[PDB]
Amino acid sequence: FACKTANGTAIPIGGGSANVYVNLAPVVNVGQNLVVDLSTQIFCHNDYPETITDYVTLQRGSAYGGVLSNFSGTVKYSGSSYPFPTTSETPRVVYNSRTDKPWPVALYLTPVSSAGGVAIKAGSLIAVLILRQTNNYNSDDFQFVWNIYANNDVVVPT
Ligand SMILES: CN1CCN(c2c(Nc3ccc(O[C@H]4O[C@H](CO)[C@@H](O)[C@H](O)[C@@H]4O)c(Cl)c3)c(=O)c2=O)CC1
Repeated sequence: FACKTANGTAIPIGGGSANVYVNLAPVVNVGQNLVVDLSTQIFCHNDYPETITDYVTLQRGSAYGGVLSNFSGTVKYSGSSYPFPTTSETPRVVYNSRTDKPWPVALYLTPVSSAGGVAIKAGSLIAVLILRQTNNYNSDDFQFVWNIYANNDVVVPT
C-alpha cells in the first residue's frame, strides 16, 4: 500500500508525510462553502490485491492557519460527513487494486467572521489529514500524513 499526490510526491509502504498544495477559490462569500477536495490530489493503491485487502480510514483531521481562525465546517469521507476538526476515526474504506484510486476526502468550509481581509494566506499550513492503513493479512498499522498548504490567497469580501 502506497500513495502519491497530483504533483508526484510519493509516500511509500509503511507511511510517512507529504506536503499537498491545494488550489482554493480565491473569493468565498459570506454564506458560501469553500471546497477543499483532496480526492483529486491524493491517490493510493494496494500492492498485492490478489491476496491482501487493505483498509483505509481518515484517522484524524486538524485545522490550522486561516482555516482554523476564520472558517468552520465539516469533512466528507467516502460519502459521509463528520465534524472538522475531527473528533473520531472514520469507518474504513477497502483498497483492492494496484490501480491508483482517490482518497475520498473533502473539506467544506464556511466563513465565520470577515471584514474583507485575507482569510487564507498562500503558502500557509491549513490542515493536517492523517490516513491510517491496515489490512487483512498481518499486523501492519501505518500512518500517511498529509500536510495541506494553501496554494493561493482566499478573500472573504464584505
Ligand atoms: C505474484 N507475486 C506477488 C508478490 N509476492 C508476494 C508478496 N507481496 C507483498 C507486497 C506488499 C506487501 O505489503 C505491503 O502491501 C500490502 C498490500 O497493499 C499492504 O497491506 C502492506 O501493509 C504493505 O504496504 C506484502 Cl505484505 C506482500 C508476498 O507476501 C508474496 O508472496 C509473490 C507473488
